[PDB]
Amino acid sequence: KPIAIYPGTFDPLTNGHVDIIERALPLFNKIIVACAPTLKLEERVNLIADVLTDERVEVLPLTGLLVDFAKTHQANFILRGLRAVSDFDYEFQLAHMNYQLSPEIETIFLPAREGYSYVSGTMVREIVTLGGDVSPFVPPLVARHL
Amino acid sequence: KPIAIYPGTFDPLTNGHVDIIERALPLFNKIIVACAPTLKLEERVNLIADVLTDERVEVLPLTGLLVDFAKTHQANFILRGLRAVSDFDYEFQLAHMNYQLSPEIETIFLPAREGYSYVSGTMVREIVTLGGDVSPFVPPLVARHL
Amino acid sequence: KPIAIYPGTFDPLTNGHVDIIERALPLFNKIIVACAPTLKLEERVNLIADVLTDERVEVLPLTGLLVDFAKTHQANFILRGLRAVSDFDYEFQLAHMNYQLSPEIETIFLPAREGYSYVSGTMVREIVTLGGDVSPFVPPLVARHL
Repeated sequence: KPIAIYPGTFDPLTNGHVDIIERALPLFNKIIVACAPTLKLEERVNLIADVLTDERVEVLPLTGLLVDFAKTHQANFILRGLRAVSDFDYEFQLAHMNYQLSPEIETIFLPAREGYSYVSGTMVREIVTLGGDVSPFVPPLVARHL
Repeated sequence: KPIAIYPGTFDPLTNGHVDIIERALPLFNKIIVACAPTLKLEERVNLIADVLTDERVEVLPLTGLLVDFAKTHQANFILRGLRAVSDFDYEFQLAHMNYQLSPEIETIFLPAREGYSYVSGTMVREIVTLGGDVSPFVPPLVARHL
Repeated sequence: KPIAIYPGTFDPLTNGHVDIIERALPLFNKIIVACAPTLKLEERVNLIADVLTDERVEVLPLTGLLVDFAKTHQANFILRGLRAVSDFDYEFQLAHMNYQLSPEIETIFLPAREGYSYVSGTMVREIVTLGGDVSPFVPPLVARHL
């Protein structure tokens, strides 16, 4: 089986991110969750690693171009989730850009399910700042940490 | 009749904002125009109150979560205007988020009419910064103030 | 023939920008490439002028409202390129706004071709920051300069 990179800021990690990973796992020998910089990066990477206990998942900080990171980690797939039509336009453009940058890497999309489509990082982060309960939307460990 | 909250930054208040309020009034006992922070908040709230003379309208500063503000002010409806397809995606996601946060509150949309669809706050604000006449797009009081 | 203004930040100038200009030239006596501020403006204007050698092209810095700039330079057309559905919504709103600001000016669109649709300024700029090769996407002069 191939290896996939699942990049994001994960600021915070949501139930939606976890769902995408769990749903994609049967296709890949390994999924590497690559955390890009924007609370601290290392804190976020630790937090993700504690939530994602499946042995096929590795969490690392994303440095450099994603396609270079993918090459380095022997990954020929980029995993992305799609929540809405507004996502699709940007991801479609990024997939194309990354294809031109490195045609050996393929981008695949899983649709956000059910009650994950509205749950976005910037949305959840807005809630946290205003003092709202965000625990329905994130893993328990993340809620505790927030 | 129920009570609605009409939230926004209103920076500046446009003819389009006023139009949405006037058109929604027949459905509500009261509309509370909730001004979120981003010229000063208190100046903006004063300016809106001077423009919106209908006794069913109250202008207040928005603190905290919108659904909490709505609860506090006995409002079970959130009024939003929709100008374009790009609006809809974000408002649809926010309506869902607010439903999960507080299922007792309902979100309703009125479409922007006619020659209000292109008139957006960030658009009008760009014009002001560059020294353009923005008086066709805002209430006279707001034009004077700008 | 009429005169068109082709405004943008051109930060950096891409092959896609050049393509739009070349494709539009047969319709206009002159195209004025108007560079808005956001590496330095004057450096960017110089760089564009060196790339665009066709005598019907003039490069200048954009000051003030675009419709005022257009009037000053005897231009009754604004040239814009469209890459994606996400572009269209914003350009449609801006065209309308500029029509109300100055109904004598017309906005026209050319679709991005082929392998230019994904190549956007903020995309290319993200690549440069991370140390990627951006030379497939920009004119040689621009690549050298970056």
